[PDB]
Amino acid sequence: SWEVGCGAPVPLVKCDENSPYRTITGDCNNRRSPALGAANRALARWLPAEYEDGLALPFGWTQRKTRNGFRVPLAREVSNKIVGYLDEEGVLDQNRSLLFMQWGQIVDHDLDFAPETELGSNEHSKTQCEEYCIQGDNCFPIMFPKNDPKLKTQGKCMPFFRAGFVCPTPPYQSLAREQINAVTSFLDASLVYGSEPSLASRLRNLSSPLGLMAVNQEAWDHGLAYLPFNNKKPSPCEFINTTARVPCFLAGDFRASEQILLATAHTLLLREHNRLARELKKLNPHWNGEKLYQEARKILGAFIQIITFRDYLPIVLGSEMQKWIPPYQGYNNSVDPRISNVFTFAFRFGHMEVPSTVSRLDENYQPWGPEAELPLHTLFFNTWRIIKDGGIDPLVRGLLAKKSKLMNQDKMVTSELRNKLFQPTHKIHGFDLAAINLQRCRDHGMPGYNSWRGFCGLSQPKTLKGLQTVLKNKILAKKLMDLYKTPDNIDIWIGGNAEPMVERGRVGPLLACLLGRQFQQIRDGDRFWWENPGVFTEKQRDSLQKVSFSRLICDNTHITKVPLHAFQANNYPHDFVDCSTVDKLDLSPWASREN
Ligand code: HEM
Ligand SMILES: *[C@@H]1O[C@H](CO)[C@@H](O[C@@H]2O[C@H](CO)[C@@H](O)[C@H](O)[C@H]2NC(C)=O)[C@H](O)[C@H]1NC(C)=O
Ligand SMILES: *[C@@H]1O[C@H](CO)[C@@H](O)[C@H](O)[C@H]1NC(C)=O
Ligand SMILES: *[C@@H]1O[C@H](CO)[C@@H](O)[C@H](O)[C@H]1NC(C)=O
Ligand SMILES: *[C@@H]1O[C@H](CO)[C@@H](O)[C@H](O)[C@H]1NC(C)=O
Ligand SMILES: [Ca+2]
Repeated sequence: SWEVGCGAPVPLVKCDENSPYRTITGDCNNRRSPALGAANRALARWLPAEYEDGLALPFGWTQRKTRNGFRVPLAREVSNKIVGYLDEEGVLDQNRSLLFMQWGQIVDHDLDFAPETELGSNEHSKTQCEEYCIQGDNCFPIMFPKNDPKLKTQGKCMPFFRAGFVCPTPPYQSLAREQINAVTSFLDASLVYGSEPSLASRLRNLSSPLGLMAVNQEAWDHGLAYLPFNNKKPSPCEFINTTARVPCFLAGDFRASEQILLATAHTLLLREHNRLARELKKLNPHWNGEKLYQEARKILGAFIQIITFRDYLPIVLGSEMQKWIPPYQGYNNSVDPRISNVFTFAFRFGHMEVPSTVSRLDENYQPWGPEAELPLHTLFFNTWRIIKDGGIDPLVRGLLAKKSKLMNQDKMVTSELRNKLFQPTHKIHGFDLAAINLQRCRDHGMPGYNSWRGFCGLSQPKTLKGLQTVLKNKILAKKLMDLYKTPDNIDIWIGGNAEPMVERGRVGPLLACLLGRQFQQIRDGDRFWWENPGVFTEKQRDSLQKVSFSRLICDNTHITKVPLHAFQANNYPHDFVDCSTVDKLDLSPWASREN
């Protein structure tokens, strides 16, 4: 066994039993073991961590040491050989809107974050890793293979630092290293409100007693709000353009400004919250600040649950959706709602769905201006193209009228992310999201592909012919084999994503199984699930049953023409209808008859 509960960083676990609202930290959801699904605790291990030394080291740390008799391939070599492609033609998913990709990143953020090791204060370590590419302690550089273009213009490696782990920040033994999930495992709208009280309050507007979320005072969007700027220096949003000097936004989740479209979706959320607190004020004028905030927060987290589970998940899982997420049967206190470590990798499937460009569209959904279509890499940490360039309404149109990239066996990840990714405190648009993912798998001591195949009640190929038959691809199988030398060594991220898509779905069997379980666990282990009897009133539930993303757009943007089904591909003007004919969220069921 292990020390039953290592817990030096998490002390305070005091719970109010009457409380009708979720805590910001996730704590007190589970009564028998409150810390389940709470921010700042270890990610769950569905299977024992697999580490080079069986403690904290990652495979590929010691050159001599092999995994199952073979050396594991360099993350970047796998990337170049398998992940990359040149031709962006015929790569768009015909039946998925770009919103599909976007919602997947939103939901993912709400659920898990495993941030890097924070051990360098007035230290050159972030630069000693980057400048001289020397692996040590938390620094775990992604080295370039022999034939690599980036070797010629960038250096010997790409900087990479290991993720944070519970108890000691830098040293520990002998139990296996466990990474931290810095957000709440629950689909609770954390990304809008925060997972810490320190952040939660800063995000709030406590000046007025209207329970509104703090907005921007330096800029507006045709009378509509923008999230507040985060005034911390240095900002990468200012670094990308030093002339525009527009900093990153401040949201409930740290990563909000990574790409313009996510920041965009973050802006749509804050608005719907403020819009909700204003309607509650009008029907319940006796309700105070905190109460207006909490009830609005309660409704938004319910909205994210319905969209994700009713509209989003069935089109990710497709045929495999009932097999894993059968109709709700109520809260089950024995269900672990913690995000597992492997899900933070299973969910990365979304990377394949990211297209190489983003567009801006006018009322007739036509190119908005001369540069309307821009390359994705010019949008990493770019908040200025929203403030100084037309607001969100044009971007929210792109999201409805354009397509997500379709995952493709010979075209998995676009170069915008493969070669051109920007990372804070590193200057260049010259990083690789694919290499990073694979590096992270090893950093998190991930079990190989077959361990996971076995875990899901699926076959475990040991030959080239076996792998060919599972992937339904000769050449993909051969490249993987030549690199890994065995399936048993294939990193889960590239292994799960290499499998053909399930019928009516956008992922393979292995991912549909992993994604499948996790989502059902976060629905069943949630005491505050919107459908759990007693959370909302019988009537409130009938009002919430009508929410839509279309409605979220109409309610919080000046667009008046939207599809009925926001995630499927939709063309203008045919697939578009007026906002007038769209179900509204009636808030009458929230009337507080106190007298
Ligand atoms: C830029 C990036 C994106 C869009 C242009 C993007 C998009 C997605 C989608 C669509 C996802 C799911 C449907 C998704 C999931 C997860 N991501 Fe990814 N993402 C961009 C960039 C990054 C970067 C950089 C990281 C950090 C990777 C690391 O190991 O350091 C990243 C991570 C993740 C992630 C793991 C979250 C966690 O638990 O830490 C997903 C589950 N994304 N992204
Ligand atoms: C930096 O941001 C500035 C300011 O928004 C961008 O400047 C503008 O872009 C074009 C000119 O090419 C004009 O439409 C705007 O009027 C410009 N504004 C100003 C103040 O010059 C500039 O293009 C951005 N630069 C980079 C490298 O991203
Ligand atoms: C598109 O997806 C929807 C589900 O989101 C489905 O009902 C429809 O049949 C699909 N269209 C095609 C051509 O497969
Ligand atoms: C707080 O709310 C008041 C009243 O609506 C508003 O005037 C003020 O601008 C808000 N402050 C912030 C920082 O959002
Ligand atoms: C509750 O979870 C337990 C443990 O996973 C499971 O055995 C049981 O079937 C669940 N209860 C219901 C009503 O589904
Ligand atoms: Ca959460």
